[PDB]
Amino acid sequence: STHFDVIVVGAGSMGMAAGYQLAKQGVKTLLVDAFDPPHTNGSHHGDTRIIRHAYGEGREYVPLALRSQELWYELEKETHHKIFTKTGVLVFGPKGESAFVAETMEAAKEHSLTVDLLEGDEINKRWPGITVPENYNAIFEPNSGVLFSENCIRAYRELAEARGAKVLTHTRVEDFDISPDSVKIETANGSYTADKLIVSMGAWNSKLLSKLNLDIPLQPYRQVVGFFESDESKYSNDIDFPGFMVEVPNGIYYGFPSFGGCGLKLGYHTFGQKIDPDTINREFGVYPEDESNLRAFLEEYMPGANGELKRGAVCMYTKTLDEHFIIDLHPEHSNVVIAAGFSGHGFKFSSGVGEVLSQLALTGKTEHDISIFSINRPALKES
Ligand SMILES: *Cc1cc2c(cc1C)nc1c(=O)[nH]c(=O)nc-1n2C[C@H](O)[C@H](O)[C@H](O)COP(=O)(O)OP(=O)(O)OC[C@H]1O[C@@H](n2cnc3c(N)ncnc32)[C@H](O)[C@@H]1O
Ligand SMILES: [Cl-]
Ligand SMILES: [Cl-]
Repeated sequence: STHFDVIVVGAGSMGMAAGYQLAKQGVKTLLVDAFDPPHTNGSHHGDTRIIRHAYGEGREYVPLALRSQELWYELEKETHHKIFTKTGVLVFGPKGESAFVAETMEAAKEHSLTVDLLEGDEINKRWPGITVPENYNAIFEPNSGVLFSENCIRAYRELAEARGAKVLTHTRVEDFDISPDSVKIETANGSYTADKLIVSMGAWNSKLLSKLNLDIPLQPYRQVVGFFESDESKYSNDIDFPGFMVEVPNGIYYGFPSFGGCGLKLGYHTFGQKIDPDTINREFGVYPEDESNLRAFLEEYMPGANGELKRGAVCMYTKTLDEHFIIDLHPEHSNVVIAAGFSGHGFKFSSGVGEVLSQLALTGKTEHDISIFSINRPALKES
């Protein structure tokens, strides 16, 4: 077993980023993961992830989004792994009927973000492959884009390990023992202690936070994505087809241009199966909704991308009641940091969250404004 300065439980999107930030500073860190990140059992696989700046979930996310983007460019320069591609991100929906589109526009105004505003046929004309009604409007963000999530984690890990961070893989943490001046974790592979603890177990936060005497409503969701054979002359990243997140009458959908002919990737954001991370069925197609919900969108808005299903993936969201993250110190233990409930839209922020967690762990404070992610906020229902 062993003592460390800081122990990160759950070395995924947020945990690995935090580990890199801590290692960068010579802090002796131990990262423990139930698997070997990047892997396919958590919430970070599927190759790609969208990063937006003009934020429809709330203009208050923009600062963290912009910091995260600069950190993603810094990472790109530090590793041989591909990190980011500037595909741009298109957001559209029925004019005057999408709160999501409206807040994106408002967020762009408020932070002076570079965006293109277009409507109806202008959308169809600019991007062959997209067919929306004339009453639809859109906001395009040219400088945001796509992150290669597994590469990001792969890179952060290599860099952190090179700096002395230790990563104990295939080791599930089973319990916590917190004291006024130190922390302790129990695993089948042994116990470990440290001065500070960062808890970032993803979907498992919903099951294991009780071990830290925390009772926070968190619901894991089974969320699938599909890769479809597409008309490359319209949907390839090479011809500038963008990443997208749109709101139509029956929900919100997000997708990616085809990269090297992998096909257009699509996901249905507002619907998923309520599940438990330990019993979830990770095979794509076991629910008729998996493929049908995707094709229903494609046949209507992007017909040339409604070809054979090339690959399907199953992944998880961990939602809070207000769908805002939880990044804060444990209410009763200043030496414990919690990172949870990223509600299906937290990867783009993982670089910035890594920095935030590092600062909270080492100082109990952060230069970032994270009040909207407070663990004590009412809309969370925390006890
Ligand atoms: C699922 C999903 C999510 C998603 C997305 C598409 C899909 C299908 N597209 C996104 C996008 O385009 N843009 C964006 O910003 N986010 C998007 N997301 C959401 C994002 O992927 C998630 O918010 C993010 O991955 C959350 O990160 P977090 O770090 O919370 O989760 P993780 O990466 O799964 O890491 C948790 C790790 O902890 C380990 N673990 C679990 N239990 C234990 C125990 N007991 N002991 C030790 N380790 C444990 C896991 O193994 C995992 O590695
Ligand atoms: Cl995915
Ligand atoms: Cl999530």
